[PDB]
Amino acid sequence: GTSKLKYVLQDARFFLIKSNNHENVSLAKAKGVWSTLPVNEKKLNLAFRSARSVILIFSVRESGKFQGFARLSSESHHGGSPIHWVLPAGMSAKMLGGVFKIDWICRRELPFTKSAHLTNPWNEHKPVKIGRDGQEIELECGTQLCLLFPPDESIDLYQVIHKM
Ligand SMILES: CNc1nc(Cl)nc2c1ncn2CC1CCCCC1
Repeated sequence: GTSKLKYVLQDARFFLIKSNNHENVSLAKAKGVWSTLPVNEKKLNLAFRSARSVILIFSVRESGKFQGFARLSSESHHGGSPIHWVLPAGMSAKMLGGVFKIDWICRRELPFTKSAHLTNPWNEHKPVKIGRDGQEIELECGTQLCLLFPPDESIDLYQVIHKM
């Protein structure tokens, strides 16, 4: 069902994560971690303290799709087990240094064609697929976007709920 999902998304905040490659999203799915540039790192740390759930919605550049969504379970932390991110051009490991822990809610894809009816008030009401890495998605748009993803029956939201 979708009832526990709706509960997790209640009063949540939503951010679009744009990854330059599939490898880092796969690593994030395997390890439950994400790192972003310092500007977005600061925003996400602020958001984590402000809301019951902060949801990252992932999209790989040029894929035409979202690859799933996850809930922040921590603020960023430095000095843990290093993450072997594939670094884009001009990108260094220092600027990906803070690691957030995340719990995946959905690891399934959603093509942009299915979200064409959703616009984001915080990005000039452009289609929600449009946005730079870190763009915040307004509550109603973000909730409806997450509800469009195919259910991920491999995930049990019970433990996620027991962290809010
Ligand atoms: C593990 N984190 C990331 N991995 C990858 Cl491949 N791309 C990312 C990541 N965070 C943001 N982006 C997109 C930006 C776009 C501007 C230039 C630098 C990259």
